[PDB]
Amino acid sequence: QHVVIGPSSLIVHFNEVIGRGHFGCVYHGTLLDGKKIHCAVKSLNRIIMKDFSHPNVLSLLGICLRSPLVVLPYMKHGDLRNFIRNETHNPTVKDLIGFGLQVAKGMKYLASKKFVHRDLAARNCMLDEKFTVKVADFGLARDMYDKEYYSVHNKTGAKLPVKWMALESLQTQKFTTKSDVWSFGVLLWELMTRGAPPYPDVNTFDITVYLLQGRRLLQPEYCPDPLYEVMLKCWHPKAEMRPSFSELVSRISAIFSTF
Ligand SMILES: O=C1NCc2c(-c3cc(F)cc4[nH]ncc34)c[nH]c21
Repeated sequence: QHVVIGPSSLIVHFNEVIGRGHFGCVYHGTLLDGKKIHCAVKSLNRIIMKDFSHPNVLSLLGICLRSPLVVLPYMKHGDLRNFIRNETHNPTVKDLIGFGLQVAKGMKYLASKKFVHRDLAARNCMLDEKFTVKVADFGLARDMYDKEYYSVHNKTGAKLPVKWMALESLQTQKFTTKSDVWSFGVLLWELMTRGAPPYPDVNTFDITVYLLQGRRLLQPEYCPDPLYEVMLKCWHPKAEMRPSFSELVSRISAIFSTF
């Protein structure tokens, strides 16, 4: 109720598409809070986060009752994967570790709230005008945009990002903060390669036996040795043996501080 935005306080620029998802489009929007704000509007045309508040977590501006609409802050620099892949951008190894640290802090907050993300990947993190990373694609903002990285379970209907998933998640379809810890390691490997696709020579069926063989993503050329050790710990076959997000924040901030 205290999340509701009056239709007169919002303009959805339906001709200005930010992105096309499975459950609906994200459009540019104008919102009157009495300041006029540029925002992003998620339509749920096919078919809790209000209490979440952390600088590295995507916040909910509100919902427009009126097709239901989800009003979110606007992210000037879009998703993290396309930002780092853009050949005209010049991030340094420090900028990239800085991004990883920011994601670890947002995930540390979410894990404390006992919230399991289930789809942590560089494509699911956003960058605002201050280059503040916001973990996104969760709660009311959850959706599938890049369908080539997902298998839809023919029984549950669950979207499964096979190449970001923990070995136990691939075997059971069960997701925990520790399987989110595994995806964080793949996300750090995405940062260090500037958005290369993970396991390009391994097809989605051969991935389980690949991981069972103790095989893992290889060290990217400009990845510092301690940061690769941090990735390797995220990918231990035993969920309990993996670091917590609190331990990842401490380890990564110490690596970031050596620069
Ligand atoms: O291709 C894309 N699909 C969705 C999307 C977003 C996005 C999602 C979101 F939940 C909030 C947002 N605020 N500003 C942008 C934005 C940016 N780019 C793309």
